[PDB]
Amino acid sequence: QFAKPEDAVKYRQSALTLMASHFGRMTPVVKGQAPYDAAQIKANVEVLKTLSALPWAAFGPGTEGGDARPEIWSDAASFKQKQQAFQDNIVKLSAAADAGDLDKLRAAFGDVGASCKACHDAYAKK
Amino acid sequence: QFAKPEDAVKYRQSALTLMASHFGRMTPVVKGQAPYDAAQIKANVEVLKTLSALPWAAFGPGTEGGDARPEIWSDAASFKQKQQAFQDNIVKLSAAADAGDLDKLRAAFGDVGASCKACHDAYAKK
Ligand code: HEC
Ligand code: HEC
Repeated sequence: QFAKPEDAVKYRQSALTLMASHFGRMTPVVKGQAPYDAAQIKANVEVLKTLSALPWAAFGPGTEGGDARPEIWSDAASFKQKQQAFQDNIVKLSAAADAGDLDKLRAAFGDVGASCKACHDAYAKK
Repeated sequence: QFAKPEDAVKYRQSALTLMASHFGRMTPVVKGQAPYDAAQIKANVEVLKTLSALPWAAFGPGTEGGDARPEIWSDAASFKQKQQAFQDNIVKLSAAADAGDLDKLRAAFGDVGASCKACHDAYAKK
């Protein structure tokens, strides 16, 4: 869907920015600093589910460039592993949000956050 | 969800960039230059449906700034009108995509595109 590889760069940066806002905006709820409204969180996690699927195609074949570390493309199998892990953690977060229990939300949110951190430690520039 | 108003700016720019890629990537299909796969388009329009709801809250009260024209906030009622129009056109595009007919897709895609253009003509900087 990208006329030139730089268009893939701009797309994935935007996808990560959004996806991220939709994860991080729940931090005060998970910590108990903001109230837990099960319906609010269920709706937000549905948006995060959609967004969480979007960056990865724009890091695929022929999208070399941008600021990210080059092992995304030179070790493509290993970037897909970190991706599978993250997308599986998102499914667990959707289940917690759909159940409407804050304890399960806290646990799944931690699971997702650790998988965010893992990929960033390996593949973002230092 | 934004720590400072600049975070709303970065969010809405990203939302518009994505949402836009998901609309514009269908142009070759609408024109007949790429093949029409009803299931492919239905899935893409579901992603566009989600994205199309996201920019507007980040142009709401207290989000003044960025590059956009100031009438977004000084004439907030009139920006919401152009928004209602766009979101209603998106519902028509979802119906066309779910029906799986290229003729209806072409018509609804034109309807959406005109509503994209209208808001940009009024509210983006020149
Ligand atoms: C690997 C499979 C990733 C997963 C899982 C997550 N992120 Fe990530 N992220 C990844 C890369 C390779 C980069 C570098 C992109 C670049 O601009 O060089 C990023 C970057 C981000 C950013 C910054 C984006 C920007 O436009 O500057 C954010 C805000 C971000 N990542 C957040 C984030 C969150 C919250 C995640 C889990 C919910 C997450 N990322 C997962 C790779 C990967
Ligand atoms: C008014 C209710 C809008 C509707 C409907 C659409 N867009 Fe728009 N768009 C709007 C504003 C006020 C701006 C300016 C933002 C800025 O950065 O100053 C934009 C901008 C865009 C952009 C550029 C974003 C960027 O990061 O530079 C794009 C790619 C864009 N708009 C596309 C777009 C599409 C495809 C639309 C219909 C599917 C659409 N916009 C609708 C306001 C409004």
